Amino acid sequence: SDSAINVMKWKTVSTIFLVVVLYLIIGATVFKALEQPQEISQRTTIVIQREKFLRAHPCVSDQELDELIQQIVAAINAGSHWDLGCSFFFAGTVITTIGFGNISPRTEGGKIFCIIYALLGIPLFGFLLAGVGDQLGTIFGKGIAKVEDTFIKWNVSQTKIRIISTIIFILFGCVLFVALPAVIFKHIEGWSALDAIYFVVITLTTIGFGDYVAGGSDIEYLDFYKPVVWFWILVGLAYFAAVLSMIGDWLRVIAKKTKEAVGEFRAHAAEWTANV
Amino acid sequence: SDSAINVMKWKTVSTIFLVVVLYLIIGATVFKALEQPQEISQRTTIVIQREKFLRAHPCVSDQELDELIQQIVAAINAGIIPLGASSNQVSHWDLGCSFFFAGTVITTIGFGNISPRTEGGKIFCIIYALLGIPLFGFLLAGVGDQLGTIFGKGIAKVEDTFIKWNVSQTKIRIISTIIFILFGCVLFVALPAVIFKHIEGWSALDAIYFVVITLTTIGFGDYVAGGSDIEYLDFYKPVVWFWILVGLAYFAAVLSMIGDWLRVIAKKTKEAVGEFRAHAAE
Ligand SMILES: CS(=O)(=O)Nc1ccc(C(=O)NCc2ccc(Cl)cc2Cl)cc1
Ligand SMILES: CS(=O)(=O)Nc1ccc(C(=O)NCc2ccc(Cl)cc2Cl)cc1
Ligand SMILES: CCCCCCCCCCCCCCCC
Ligand SMILES: CCCCCCCCCCCCCCCC
Ligand SMILES: CCCCCCCCCCCCCCCC
Ligand SMILES: CCCCCCCCCCCCCCCC
Ligand SMILES: CCCCCCCCCCCCCCCC
Ligand SMILES: CCCCCCCCCCCCCCCC
Ligand SMILES: CCCCCCCCCCCCCCCC
Ligand SMILES: CCCCCCCCCC
Ligand SMILES: [K+]
Ligand SMILES: [K+]
Ligand SMILES: [K+]
Ligand SMILES: [K+]
Ligand SMILES: [K+]
Ligand SMILES: [K+]
Repeated sequence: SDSAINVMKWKTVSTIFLVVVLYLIIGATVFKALEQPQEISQRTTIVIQREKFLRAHPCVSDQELDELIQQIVAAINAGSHWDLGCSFFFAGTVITTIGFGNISPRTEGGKIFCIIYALLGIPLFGFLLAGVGDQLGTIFGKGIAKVEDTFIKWNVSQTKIRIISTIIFILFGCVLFVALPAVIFKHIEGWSALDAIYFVVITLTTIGFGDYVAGGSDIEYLDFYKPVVWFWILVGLAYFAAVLSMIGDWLRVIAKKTKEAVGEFRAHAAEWTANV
Repeated sequence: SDSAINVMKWKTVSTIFLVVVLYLIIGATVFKALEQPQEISQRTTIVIQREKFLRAHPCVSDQELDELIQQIVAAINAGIIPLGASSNQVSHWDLGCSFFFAGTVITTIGFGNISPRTEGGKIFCIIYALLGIPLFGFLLAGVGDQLGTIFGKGIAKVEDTFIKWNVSQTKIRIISTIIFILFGCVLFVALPAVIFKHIEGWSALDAIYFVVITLTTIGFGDYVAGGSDIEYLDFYKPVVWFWILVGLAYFAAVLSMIGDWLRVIAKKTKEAVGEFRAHAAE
């Protein structure tokens, strides 16, 4: 019966698909409820500023303002952005799949080489990230070999301590790879604390919106700043990969628990109705 | 012997790190050599267009002109169309726009053309990403499994008609990988690129570039399917959703294959360096 396992697979995939669609719907409702008011409050103010500059300076016509805005929009397509270090940063955003998009190619050959460069570099950087994660995991394994010997002899017994080990992992990881770089970014980039943490998360998840980019403004930066951010990205991508995998394992455990809890509720309602 | 394998591991990691740094250097040089000239030729023309209107109206405070451009750029980051002949505008956080945004979040594509401005929006975005990326990983693994089983049903038909006389076991896997790459580039790259070229108005190279940047989850945001205010068949965007799901699975498989090819090439080059050393001109 080869088809039966395919049917089980399709049912599991359909359930996960429905869960993902429902997750997207809930997220859409929440994001709309959070962003619609500010969107309206800024769209009214920009229309106010338009007539504000029409009335504060009668020297500008109504017709020449639209041509000015047209040229400004023509200029936003271009934005040095392709100097020595800018293209290095761009190749980094490409092979890491972060893709901030603040710098993107406009030449046809630029796009062709970007396609080839991504297709070849994403796996290579994957190898590098796997190696870095292995090294970091062996370091943290020496650390847990030190921690699970001083507390493994007295009060708490096992099976429950694997959770404590994961807790120590998450805590020190949020300290080293999130909190400290967030403070450094808050002080150097001029971002807020929430903005810094938001940038850290959007970058280390490889989402990379591009609204916040470390080194992106035209601020003077110390010679060690951007390379240290490179190193932080290297190690933090490994850390966040580990964290996302752990969250996935937790979701797996929760899914099994919820399947058997649905079984429990059904098995109770059944023999409860049968008591006539 | 944990220390011996750890030392071998660190040596391999350092070699891969040097290779990656060299790859980045070469990429940087190529990208600047390709994009700097047009950048300069456009900055000179933008300064020309600047000075044409800078002096044509001396009655403007001229400093507030640059500050106005500053304000316009600060407001364009959210999505504005400040025109007088079209004062009515379309929303970027409506029912389906935020749906598309959540999609870009959990897939880590992150086009960023529309991004949250509220503080609570950013906090919920962090939580939403941290919870959704693994869930979507499960979904993508399931879709890849389904696609692989369909490909297995196809190869069960194909790998029996070509079983002639001299047939080897390992050499037909090459034909399987070839047919895989061909049919995948047809279904997940070529056909959606044609559809995007005709519907979005993009060029062929722009359409293929968008497909590649999106299915690799890079997501610059310069090209977004469904992003303009045209009309769309209403049957367009859900088909793009399905294409993104299956093409993300396909591209994960293809990138893994490219990694395996890189492994083989690295082994061949390591042993070729060994051979070159052992020969070293007679
Ligand atoms: C206006 S600009 O954007 O053209 N200027 C630059 C901006 C940033 C950087 C840079 O190296 N930042 C650290 C870094 C390293 C690797 C990765 Cl993947 C991401 C990041 Cl943020 C360089 C130039
Ligand atoms: C100016 S706007 O950006 O606000 N307008 C829109 C732009 C695009 C879409 C859309 O659904 N495209 C298909 C799609 C689906 C899921 C994912 Cl993850 C990516 C993509 Cl491209 C909707 C609205
Ligand atoms: C106007 C058409 C442009 C076509 C693409 C031009 C750039 C081609 C990329 C050059 C690749 C060089 C590979 C070097 C390998 C070491
Ligand atoms: C055949 C059943 C497959 C299981 C798929 C659904 C299981 C339920 C998953 C529940 C996840 C709840 C946590 C989501 C984030 C709070
Ligand atoms: C951030 C929003 C999280 C809400 C996502 C859904 C939570 C509840 C899902 C319950 C799914 C029940 C399936 C049970 C399968 C046996
Ligand atoms: C179902 C309540 C009204 C919804 C009206 C249209 C919602 C979807 C708009 C299309 C946005 C692209 C999403 C792809 C199809 C779900
Ligand atoms: C005239 C329309 C077709 C011309 C443009 C087709 C795209 C150019 C080739 C696509 C990139 C080549 C993939 C190479 C992968 C190693
Ligand atoms: C100690 C292990 C050394 C092996 C590291 C990789 C060696 C080969 C790297 C060059 C091949 C990958 C890029 C090929 C570009 C065409
Ligand atoms: C498109 C970018 C091409 C980059 C090709 C990198 C070539 C450098 C390979 C380095 C070979 C090192 C061999 C070491 C053997 C122990
Ligand atoms: C989604 C269809 C799969 C059937 C098995 C799961 C029962 C329904 C769960 C929602
Ligand atoms: K990835
Ligand atoms: K991305
Ligand atoms: K982006
Ligand atoms: K990504
Ligand atoms: K991105
Ligand atoms: K963008």
